[PDB]
Amino acid sequence: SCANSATSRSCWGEYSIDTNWYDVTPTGVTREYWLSVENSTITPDGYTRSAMTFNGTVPGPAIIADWGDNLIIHVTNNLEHNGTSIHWHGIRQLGSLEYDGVPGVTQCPIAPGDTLTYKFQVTQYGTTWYHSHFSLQYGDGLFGPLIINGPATADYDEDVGVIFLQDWAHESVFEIWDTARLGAPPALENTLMNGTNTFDCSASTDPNCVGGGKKFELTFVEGTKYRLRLINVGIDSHFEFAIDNHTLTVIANDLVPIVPYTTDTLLIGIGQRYDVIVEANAAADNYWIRGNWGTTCSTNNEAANATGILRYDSSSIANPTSVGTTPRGTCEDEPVASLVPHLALDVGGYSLVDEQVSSAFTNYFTWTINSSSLLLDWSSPTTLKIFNNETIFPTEYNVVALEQEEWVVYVIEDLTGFGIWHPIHLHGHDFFIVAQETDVFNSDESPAKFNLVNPPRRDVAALPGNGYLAIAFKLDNPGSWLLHCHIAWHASEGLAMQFVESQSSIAVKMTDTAIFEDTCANWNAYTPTQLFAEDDSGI
Ligand SMILES: *[C@@H]1O[C@H](CO)[C@@H](O[C@@H]2O[C@H](CO)[C@@H](O[C@@H]3O[C@H](CO[C@H]4O[C@H](CO[C@H]5O[C@H](CO)[C@@H](O)[C@H](O)[C@@H]5O[C@H]5O[C@H](CO)[C@@H](O)[C@H](O)[C@@H]5O)[C@@H](O)[C@H](O)[C@@H]4O)[C@@H](O)[C@H](O)[C@@H]3O)[C@H](O)[C@H]2NC(C)=O)[C@H](O)[C@H]1NC(C)=O
Ligand SMILES: *[C@@H]1O[C@H](CO)[C@@H](O[C@@H]2O[C@H](CO)[C@@H](O[C@@H]3O[C@H](CO)[C@@H](O)[C@H](O)[C@@H]3O)[C@H](O)[C@H]2NC(C)=O)[C@H](O)[C@H]1NC(C)=O
Ligand SMILES: *[C@@H]1O[C@H](CO)[C@@H](O)[C@H](O)[C@H]1NC(C)=O
Ligand SMILES: *[C@@H]1O[C@H](CO)[C@@H](O)[C@H](O)[C@H]1NC(C)=O
Ligand SMILES: *[C@@H]1O[C@H](CO)[C@@H](O)[C@H](O)[C@H]1NC(C)=O
Ligand SMILES: *[C@@H]1O[C@H](CO)[C@@H](O)[C@H](O)[C@H]1NC(C)=O
Ligand SMILES: *[C@@H]1O[C@H](CO)[C@@H](O)[C@H](O)[C@H]1NC(C)=O
Ligand SMILES: *[C@H]1O[C@H](CO)[C@@H](O)[C@H](O)[C@@H]1O
Ligand SMILES: [Cu+2]
Ligand SMILES: [Cu+2]
Ligand SMILES: [Cu+2]
Repeated sequence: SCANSATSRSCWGEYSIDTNWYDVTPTGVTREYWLSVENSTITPDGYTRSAMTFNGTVPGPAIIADWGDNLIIHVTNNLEHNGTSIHWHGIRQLGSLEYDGVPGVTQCPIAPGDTLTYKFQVTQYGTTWYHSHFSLQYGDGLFGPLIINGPATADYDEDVGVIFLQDWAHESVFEIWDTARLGAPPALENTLMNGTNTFDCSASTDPNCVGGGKKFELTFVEGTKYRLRLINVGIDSHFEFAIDNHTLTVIANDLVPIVPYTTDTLLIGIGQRYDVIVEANAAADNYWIRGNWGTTCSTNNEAANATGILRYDSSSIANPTSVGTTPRGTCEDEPVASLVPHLALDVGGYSLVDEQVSSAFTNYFTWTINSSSLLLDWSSPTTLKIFNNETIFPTEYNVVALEQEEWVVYVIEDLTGFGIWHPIHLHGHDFFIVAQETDVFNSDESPAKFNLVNPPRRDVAALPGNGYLAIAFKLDNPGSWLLHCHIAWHASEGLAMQFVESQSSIAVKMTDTAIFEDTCANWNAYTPTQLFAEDDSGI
């Protein structure tokens, strides 16, 4: 045993960075939270607008726990005109499928005025976030940080916490979805760094453009090592995070600690997390913090202003004049060779499932996976179907059945022709990136080039534009697991499928069945007279 400290971050008592957290979990304590999903008004960047929030702030409240703790999170929907459903990003939910928070898959939506208590253990440590998985709501601010303390692969002195990177509209995403769904994501009006940015309201006629937005600011004390927890939570944003004249030591990706590597800039797709350690070893000055919005990935009206300020002297009010590192300027992820899990694991014998992304136009632009666009019924989520002993699901549920070759390699191909790098998120599992390739998948040749020996391992990874992503995971978590592009427009357009894994091995407590039933009962009481019907894929 050793205690975690600034000079022994690898330690976690009897556990450590070498503990297999897929197999072993510390005993912790029960932590209880009450969250209210609210319809709010905020001014994050000098522009006043509506938001959908947890507890009236963007980001929502931090949920901070220790590895092994049991979370009880009472979520009350205080919106009037939407259901909601809260997902705990990257959280494995082993034995707690029904609290994954995917409406249409693991639950019915929480109706206005209802409460759903999510219960789960955190059997993972690091940086993640929680967010609505109900339509585009997280675009309107319905997300917050979820930090699980545990060991780390490099030493550091202070944890500064999360820095959210996002696009930010000056109106509700729900006002622009009808335009967006014609096929083209709109250029949004601004970006936020940890919930703030400047915006020039000086020439504006819009009463809501009140001005006074401020750059995100981060203060460093010289010689101190800081852990920063980077999350891209935009609707349709790509970042290449950098701090001028500072080196990032990358120590985790998503909820998987990695062998540390140094980089000047850090490519981050939507829903991806990185933990980096930054040593405040520069000349004391103000330095630009650069989101480096990927303009080739998607449009924004104020791409150049996706920045913040690092100060070594907090009393400085000067803008930085530092010179940035030339960004790679791509929509890629970090290179696979750089992302080596500290806890080394290999992909065993597998069955290969191949799926192909294309697009179509029905009522509006849709993405398809083997010709089918995901469209879920919020009143008949996949788990309800499973509880009713159904093994054949609607075509548009895009179900792939997995049954145990205890591993699956899932290859998703971009046949769309658009060359977009789609951040693909898999629920219920960390996956192994056996291939992430900019080329055409050849079912006879490509598999022999898969890396099965400790490849990158995480829960969000890019489908390369016009290429393929081959992700492996073990049949170790019975349930119904959504996989989707995390570009909110694309998710809403049906770029998604789901794995019904080991169906007959799913076990739910009567307590949790009653709860699920009750949520669906309340949802069904709501829908007859709702102001708004489902008008997207449901996820
Ligand atoms: C980007 O922007 C975000 C702001 O949006 C910034 O987030 C900040 O991130 C930092 C670092 O990650 C956080 O600092 C840490 O905060 C920890 C918690 O601090 C607070 O809560 C403590 C616990 O309070 C509960 O427990 C005690 C018993 O121990 C009770 O007395 C108390 O009533 C609470 O009980 C309730 O909750 C527990 C579950 O949590 C239940 O089980 C109970 O039944 C009950 O319902 C409290 O003692 C303390 O005084 C604080 O209120 C702290 O442990 C840690 O050491 C550190 O301070 C910030 O909290 C976070 N700020 C926000 C607003 O989220 C972020 O830093 C920024 N990034 C950058 C780079 O600037
Ligand atoms: C959840 O709640 C939001 C309200 O916060 C609903 O948003 C509304 O969505 C409708 C249907 O897309 C929007 O109507 C469209 O608006 C634009 C407005 O300029 C117009 O071009 C279109 O022809 C159409 O009328 C409406 O703007 C929007 N309302 C707000 C306040 O944003 C959303 O539908 C709800 N979804 C669910 C599933 O309950
Ligand atoms: C969030 O807001 C709700 C409703 O006011 C309140 O009951 C709950 O205690 C709040 N939770 C936090 C974490 O502030
Ligand atoms: C949020 O409140 C606004 C303003 O009252 C209203 O237009 C909107 O429908 C509400 N949205 C939801 C999802 O309840
Ligand atoms: C945005 O950046 C441009 C330079 O890229 C700068 O000239 C302009 O004043 C900035 N706007 C805001 C609101 O900070
Ligand atoms: C999807 O279609 C491709 C091309 O026809 C086929 O090879 C693949 O097996 C299909 N996948 C599934 C799960 O049906
Ligand atoms: C589903 O099958 C199980 C196992 O045979 C049975 O116990 C249960 O009653 C069935 N569920 C429904 C909804 O009929
Ligand atoms: C991560 O590591 C790989 C392999 O060394 C490099 O190629 C990459 O540039 C980054 O440093
Ligand atoms: Cu997510
Ligand atoms: Cu996409
Ligand atoms: Cu998801």
